[PDB]
Amino acid sequence: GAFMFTSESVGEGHPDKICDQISDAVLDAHLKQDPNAKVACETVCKTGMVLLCGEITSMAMIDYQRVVRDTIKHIGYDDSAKGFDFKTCNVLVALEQQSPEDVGAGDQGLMFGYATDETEECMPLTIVLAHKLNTRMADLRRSGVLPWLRPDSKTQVTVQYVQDNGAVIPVRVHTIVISVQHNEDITLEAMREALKEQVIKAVVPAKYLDEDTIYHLQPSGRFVIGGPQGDAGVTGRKIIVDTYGGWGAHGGGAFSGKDYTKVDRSAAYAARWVAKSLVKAGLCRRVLVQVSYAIGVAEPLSISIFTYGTSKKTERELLEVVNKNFDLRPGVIVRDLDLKKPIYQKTACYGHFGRSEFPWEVPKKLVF
Amino acid sequence: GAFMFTSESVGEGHPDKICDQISDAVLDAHLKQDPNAKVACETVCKTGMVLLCGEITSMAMIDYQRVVRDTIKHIGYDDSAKGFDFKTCNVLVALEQQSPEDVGAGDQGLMFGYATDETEECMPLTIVLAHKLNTRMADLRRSGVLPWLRPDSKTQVTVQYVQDNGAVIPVRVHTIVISVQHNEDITLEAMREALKEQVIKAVVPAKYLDEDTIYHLQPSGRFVIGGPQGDAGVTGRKIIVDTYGGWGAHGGGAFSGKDYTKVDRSAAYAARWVAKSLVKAGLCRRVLVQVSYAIGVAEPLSISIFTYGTSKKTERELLEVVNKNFDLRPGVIVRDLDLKKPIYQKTACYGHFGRSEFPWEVPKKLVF
Amino acid sequence: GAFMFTSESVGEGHPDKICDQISDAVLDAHLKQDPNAKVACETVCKTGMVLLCGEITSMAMIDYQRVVRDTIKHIGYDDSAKGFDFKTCNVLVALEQQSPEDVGAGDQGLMFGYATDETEECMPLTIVLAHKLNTRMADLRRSGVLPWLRPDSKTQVTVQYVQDNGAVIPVRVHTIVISVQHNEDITLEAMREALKEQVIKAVVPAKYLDEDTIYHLQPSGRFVIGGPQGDAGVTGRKIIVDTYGGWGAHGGGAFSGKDYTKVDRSAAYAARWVAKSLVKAGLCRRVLVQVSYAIGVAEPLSISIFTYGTSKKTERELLEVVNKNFDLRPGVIVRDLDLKKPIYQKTACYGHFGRSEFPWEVPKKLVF
Amino acid sequence: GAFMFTSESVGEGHPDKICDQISDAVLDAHLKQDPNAKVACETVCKTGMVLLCGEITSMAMIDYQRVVRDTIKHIGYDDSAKGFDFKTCNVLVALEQQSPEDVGAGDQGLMFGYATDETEECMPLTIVLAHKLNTRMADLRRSGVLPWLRPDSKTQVTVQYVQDNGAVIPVRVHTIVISVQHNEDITLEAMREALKEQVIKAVVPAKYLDEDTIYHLQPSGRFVIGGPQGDAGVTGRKIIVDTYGGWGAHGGGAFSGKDYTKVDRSAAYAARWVAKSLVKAGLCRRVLVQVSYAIGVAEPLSISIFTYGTSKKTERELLEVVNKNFDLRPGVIVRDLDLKKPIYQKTACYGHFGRSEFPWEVPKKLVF
Ligand SMILES: Nc1ncnc2c1ncn2[C@@H]1O[C@H](COP(=O)(O)OP(=O)(O)OP(=O)(O)O)[C@@H](O)[C@H]1O
Ligand SMILES: Nc1ncnc2c1ncn2[C@@H]1O[C@H](COP(=O)(O)OP(=O)(O)OP(=O)(O)O)[C@@H](O)[C@H]1O
Ligand code: MET
Ligand code: MET
Ligand SMILES: [K+]
Ligand SMILES: [K+]
Ligand SMILES: [K+]
Ligand SMILES: [K+]
Ligand SMILES: [Mg+2]
Ligand SMILES: [Mg+2]
Ligand SMILES: [Mg+2]
Ligand SMILES: [Mg+2]
Ligand SMILES: [Mg+2]
Ligand SMILES: [Mg+2]
Repeated sequence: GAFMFTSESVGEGHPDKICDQISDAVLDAHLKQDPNAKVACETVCKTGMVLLCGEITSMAMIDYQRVVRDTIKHIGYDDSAKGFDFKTCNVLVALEQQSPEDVGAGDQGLMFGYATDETEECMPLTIVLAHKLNTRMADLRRSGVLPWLRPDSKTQVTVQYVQDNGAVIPVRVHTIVISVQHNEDITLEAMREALKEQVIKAVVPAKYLDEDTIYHLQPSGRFVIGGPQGDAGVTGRKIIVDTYGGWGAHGGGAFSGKDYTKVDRSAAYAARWVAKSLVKAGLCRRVLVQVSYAIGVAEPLSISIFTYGTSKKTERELLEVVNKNFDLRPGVIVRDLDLKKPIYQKTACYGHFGRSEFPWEVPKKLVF
Repeated sequence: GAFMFTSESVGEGHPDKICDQISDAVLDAHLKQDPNAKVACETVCKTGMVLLCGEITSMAMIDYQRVVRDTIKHIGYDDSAKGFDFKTCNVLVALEQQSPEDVGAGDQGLMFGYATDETEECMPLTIVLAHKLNTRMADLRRSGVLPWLRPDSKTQVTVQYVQDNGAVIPVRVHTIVISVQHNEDITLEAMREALKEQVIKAVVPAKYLDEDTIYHLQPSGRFVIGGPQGDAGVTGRKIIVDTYGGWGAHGGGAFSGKDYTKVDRSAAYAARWVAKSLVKAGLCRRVLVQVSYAIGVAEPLSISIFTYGTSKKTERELLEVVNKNFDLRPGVIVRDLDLKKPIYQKTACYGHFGRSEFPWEVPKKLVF
Repeated sequence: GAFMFTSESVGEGHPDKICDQISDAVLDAHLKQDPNAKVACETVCKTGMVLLCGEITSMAMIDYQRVVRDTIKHIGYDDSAKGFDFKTCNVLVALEQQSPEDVGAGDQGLMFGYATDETEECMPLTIVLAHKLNTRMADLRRSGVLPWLRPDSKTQVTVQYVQDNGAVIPVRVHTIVISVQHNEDITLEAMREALKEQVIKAVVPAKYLDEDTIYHLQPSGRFVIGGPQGDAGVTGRKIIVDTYGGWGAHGGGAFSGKDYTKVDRSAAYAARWVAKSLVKAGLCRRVLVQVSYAIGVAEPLSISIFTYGTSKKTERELLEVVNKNFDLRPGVIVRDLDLKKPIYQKTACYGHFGRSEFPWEVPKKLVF
Repeated sequence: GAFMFTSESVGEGHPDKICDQISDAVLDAHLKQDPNAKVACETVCKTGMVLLCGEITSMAMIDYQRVVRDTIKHIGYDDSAKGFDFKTCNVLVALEQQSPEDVGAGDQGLMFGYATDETEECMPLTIVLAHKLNTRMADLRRSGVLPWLRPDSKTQVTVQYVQDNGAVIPVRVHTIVISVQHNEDITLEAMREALKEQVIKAVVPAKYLDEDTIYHLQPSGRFVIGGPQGDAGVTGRKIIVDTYGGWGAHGGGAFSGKDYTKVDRSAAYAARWVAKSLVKAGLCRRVLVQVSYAIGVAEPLSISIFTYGTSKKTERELLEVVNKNFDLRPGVIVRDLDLKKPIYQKTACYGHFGRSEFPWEVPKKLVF
């Protein structure tokens, strides 16, 4: 039942993603000394100018200059011409820091969860490839293979699909668009060649690459001193690339900069968890689990499972499977998923869902 | 086939929405003197401090201090204690301004469109009510009826649904959460009373209000000097409340601050247009139209119509209906929808979809 | 030998003076936990926006948000309309903080010292009155006597003089100009009356007030919401009001924000010390002691005493008196004057010279 | 009657001087299109971040981005590593601009004027050399002779003097300290050599250079990426280097950023004018003319001439000479000195007094 889809992703150098990382870096820096630290911060950046804002109630001694500059360094901004230098950029800290199981969900909410068997990650091929494409570029950048490669990049992958008496089966990569920052001493012809052979063909399964597959490598020509500027960088502005690439559903809640007590993050992770567990357990080929919460109440206020006719069990058979295998209460979520651990920075880029190294990405057994 | 859903919305005073409005205000200010003005700007705010960033190629003389301060005034920030005063706030303008039908879509893209017959607006009841709830508060604020009401507010509406051999029929409002800024001389008991009788019951259809409907009015107590700080307001960070409240699909593209030449805005409007037209023409009760574009190409690169079994015509009968009634090329979109007109500021709050006063909200005939 | 002179001073609310205080407040906050803390910081402010910049090598835990906001509170900025509220203003900290007798003067330098017997403070009458005028207003403000009085103020005092076979004898106050911020509920007539009776006549010696003395109280009319804005506030920009009101000599070195290791502060204090000691010891009625240093060298590189023919001893009689009573080496200065003590904030306003509560203002014995 | 003196100066790259220039650049940009433009602005900078503040009532169309960036370019900040790049730095404009002979002096004031015959410029040798030292470095920088030389520099000159039955005769240059920013590819040994032979010895008269003269060239080692940060540059913070290097007297008034209607600038210029005219006319070898003004009154409120016994005429013979040759009223000053002309930027660096190219530096005839 043919249709096509497109998804995107951005590198660690993207203005918005730098803020997402810095914000989560500050979250990590607190969890390491106080796992109960209340973090609520965000970052704004604009050409060698980083503004750290936020309200964080914690009891740990942190050098914000150090955590911000170290994060910028990690990203690859050490030289001037790159559009950012951790040693010279302005780090204005306007941060306010205080000191002092059946909890109860804060703020009325509605979190979504999604999973599909089109890839081993249980994530849309389009977004998976989009992320992996950026990931590979960072590898070649940090390894030395492609020393002209710079931190800021953007990726878009559009794949042609076809339904199947249930749902979504990828057929081939229709077109790929990739833009990456770079050094001056490297020709546009050499860049486009390396992007096709060393990055695209080194991550995209042969089955999907075609003789007609369209490539748009460095479409706008050069992107040298571009760097993280883009008029300004902000936290929580890359909401769709952090999730399913426009495939599931999204209420609008941002992750980065918020601790484990905010249902926007925790519950979203939990919903992904059960979604991935369901398909992994063969109970369905594609699911959209919807978990609702009521302010004050701990136990979820109605969870809905949305298979697209890919399950044999039948919604409200699968719900009991979830109700017998999962305890989606806020407090239990953080305990079961180990959400007091400082893994948030690595979650701030290349997507929150998909990578198996995260607790919520490890499928639960599911006793049926 | 019961399930519940929740959606939210924010008032004109919300930090993020202030930036969305200011950014669009600058867009309007340019279109009035140069309908071909290229606008690409964004705003950042934090307690009496507004930063205007952006690259705009236009040929019009604009007083940015005036357009920013006037917008803050319109919102209702004229006094000190409110958290913003257009006469005293810092307006730092870092804006860069230059001077000099079958066009061709910029940037590979994938826009979504959605519409449902559960309301006359052809929008989800949950988000419609959420918007109207905030709208009413602004009315009572500007009329004088509720003079304690201040600009910043947040609304959440969760409605219980039930499918119907096709899709989505609202049953009742399960719970409503509303928070609004306010003056000091007004008791929490009087506020909660006015919110229930004068705002909620004055906008929510009797059919949906219940004896069990849960109300959470000013849950966190007092919201006095809670003016636009919310730890830095930003443009394009309220992506879901500007669209369908998490009901359709969203690629992640922001509207505010971008002119009519960016497919992220125009094409999204166009997709909503055809979606609304389809249901209005009786061709379906709920649609998710998906329009894809290819960088360089003008004519859309595959449009998909997604009814949920609510149409009798059958997808790929409805597609020809769309292909015979619509010309979704970028240039034609702006011409047909009159996208060179300065209506963007009023679009920057209370949702981009739903209100009939916008071109894309006027259903096309559809000759079948 | 008649001539006239004018001097000025500003209140604790003056934008520049707020920065001078905040900068010294941060210096005090470090000395209390590490008397060897290396402080080099400055502040910038602009309508509810404070920027703390600087490089300080210390080993003490300081809450910059607390030291900045507490300083703004002390000044009297607690309400909105005053142009500053310590609870709501933006405190952007871009501060960089590290951790780890015959020393030797840093930076080639030339410090000046001045003293005259026209007042018990051994300071020019014009500047003394200018300072005391602002001091009194702060008292009436903090006591409650004049509750309409606000933090920001400016004072100018012009006195008619006459030489005397040696130098400078004040005759009468020619004119007085005073401007002070204020609350709305207070008439311009009542303000000008209180300024003349309760502040001017309560500080200016009867001998100097005349029937012709000109008064300019609140010349520019109102100064309500003025507050610390004045387009921006800066540290080290009120160099002359911090010293002798334009009577001695000034190389241009700023005090506030610099620790005791900078000869600009320490040596300037030392030079004032010897100047005051000389006149107090009857060795002269007016002196301008000039102390020069050489980078690397500890012992002063030539000290010059400049009496205006008011001494009977004779320059190079008085120099030996200084060389036998004083050891102006940097390290000795800080030890003798107790410059590791946190008294710098109170030094940041109303003048560095004149007030006896400071070590350098206590005359040394002088054995001749 | 031996004594020594020291003075300093800074290059066009010094943070404070950049702001002084930018502020005056904005003043020039207005005078060219509206000679009656009311300008009152100031600048703040910090590592690729320039903030333009101010209130200017004018009727001219100015591109502040252009005037700020052009000024930074002129200074020599075009590359990244230099600590500033006019093409990439953040120019935040928070400027507010409106549109619409016997005048009368604004604000009670007291301006000083000074002149000495120790040099042809009628300025202290110490400050003259200090300025010329920086000037020469800019020449070698812009010519190409010393291509490693960068914009930011600081100079200090200490000369040994001796009185002479009247006053001040320079004997020799005791020591010279000069620090200048530089490129990486240049040894500290080569820099110090070029500073002594090509800059110092090319500007300092043979008569003053000695075999004992002490040189401190690049004392602190390397000054590479030391571009304009210096922990925030500011306008009006280099008050003494803009005048007499600590030789005359200074009330504290800043020049840069203020138009010709502010007595702080105009009257100060006028006072220098008469001082220079007096010595040039042989009426004295050293003068300190003091001109006082009264708010509202046009005609100066008492002018005092202070010779140090170097005049044969006798104070109150010279006063009539001034009263018969000069009309120091504000309005007349601007007319006679042509103060509506855009020459203020070149006045913003290397000193306001001394250079003959300025109106106030052209001695008036003086008919006696
Ligand atoms: N000077 C400008 N002219 C036109 N568009 C601009 C300009 N500056 C920024 N933009 C923006 O870029 C968006 C569309 O194109 P594009 O996606 O190529 O930008 P980017 O710089 O690549 O952004 P990102 O990393 O999110 O893609 C628009 O929404 C528009 O606001
Ligand atoms: N809008 C403006 N028009 C004219 N002058 C201004 C304006 N804004 C600020 N000023 C400044 O004030 C100076 C002269 O007058 P005045 O001393 O009354 O200012 P203030 O606001 O009182 O300053 P301070 O506290 O140092 O006196 C000038 O140098 C000028 O730069
Ligand atoms: C040649 S423009 C490329 C810039 C890139 N879109 C960015 O993220 O800023
Ligand atoms: C009526 S204007 C007075 C303001 C005052 N000069 C200040 O310091 O800002
Ligand atoms: K945007
Ligand atoms: K968002
Ligand atoms: K100034
Ligand atoms: K100064
Ligand atoms: Mg980008
Ligand atoms: Mg591009
Ligand atoms: Mg994007
Ligand atoms: Mg002031
Ligand atoms: Mg005034
Ligand atoms: Mg002043």
